[PDB]
Amino acid sequence: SKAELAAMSEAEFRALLQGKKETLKNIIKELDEKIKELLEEHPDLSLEEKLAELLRFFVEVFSKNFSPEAAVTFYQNFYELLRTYAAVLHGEEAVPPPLVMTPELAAEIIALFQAATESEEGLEAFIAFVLGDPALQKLIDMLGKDKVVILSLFAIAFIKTAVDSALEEADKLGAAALELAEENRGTAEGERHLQFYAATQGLKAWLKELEITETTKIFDDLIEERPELAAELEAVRDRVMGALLDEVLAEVDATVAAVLARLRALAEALDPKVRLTSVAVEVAWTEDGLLTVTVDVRTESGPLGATPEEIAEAQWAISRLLATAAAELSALERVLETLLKHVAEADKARVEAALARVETTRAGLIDIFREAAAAQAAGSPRTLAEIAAARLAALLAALAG
Repeated sequence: SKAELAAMSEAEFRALLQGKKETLKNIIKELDEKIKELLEEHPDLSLEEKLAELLRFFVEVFSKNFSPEAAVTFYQNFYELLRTYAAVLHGEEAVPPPLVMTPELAAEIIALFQAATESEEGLEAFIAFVLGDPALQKLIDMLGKDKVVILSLFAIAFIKTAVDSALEEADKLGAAALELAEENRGTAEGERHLQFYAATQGLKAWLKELEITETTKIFDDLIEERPELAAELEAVRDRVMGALLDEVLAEVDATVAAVLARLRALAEALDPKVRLTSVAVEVAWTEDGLLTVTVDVRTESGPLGATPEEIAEAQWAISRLLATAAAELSALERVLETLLKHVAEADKARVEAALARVETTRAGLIDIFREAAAAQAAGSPRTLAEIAAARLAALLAALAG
């Protein structure tokens, strides 16, 4: 709950984030053992029976750890992976088109999944619905029902859906942390919750990186196990790794947009009598991947004409903008540094471009306040809104090239 976060100690919060990571690692370990066991110890079983066992495992894991909406996500992710491979084999025109999830299909899938968490009969109904689904059966047919390939594709969809569910829970934890920081604004409780939000960004970065490295591993094992397919497989991976890159780059573009919109709104809300003496932002990553962001915003003293309340309001708003933006952009930079080692050679320049877009945005946003403080400290009559607007124009020109 939000209240549980508001009472939470730093050590409890630290263990919560680490326990999320341990839970995911252990699921991935169980999944891989299960898939190896089905491929090896159970050679007498058909593809649909193997997939039935793995769907049982899916219901188990996700009912215990996540929410029933994940069933919808899994159906999507599995479909797209099958369709991606079919597209490599047969051409985009002969394969079905990208999935258009209807509200009715999603509600049916969720209802069936719920009933599967309640009784063995419900579980058979869910499995029969997934394995009888006409669209998936078509994609599977197009893949010749290859057990090693389809089960490896199921493992990627399973891992991908688990990260998606963890990303949503981390998003709810962060949004709740920001609500609590805002209700505790201007106090060290508020700064504690801002730091909580930054930690959740460290976690989101860890989670995308997990999806990236596990996807790569599953493909390397496929190629090892099916070397006659090394061509097709390497093409399929490049499309899967390509889609993951696009999601990250789309997120980079949206986060830059959101941060700069947050800057423009902050500049318009500022009382123009408020001035700065200094601004410092420190971003720290542990060797393990924990994220800390420390922001020190100092305002000018004296008979300027600004109420202590307008000052505190300004200094909290600026501190919140720097802490959230630096956390978000640093987390994206970490995900991109990992992506650079995994994309096709042709996409490496794009990832470096995206790195440079994130770096330039982070430094730029920080430098807007640093250079304003230094200007006002030196004696400039200019307001913080005016300096921010001018530097924002310059930063947007630099981002555009």
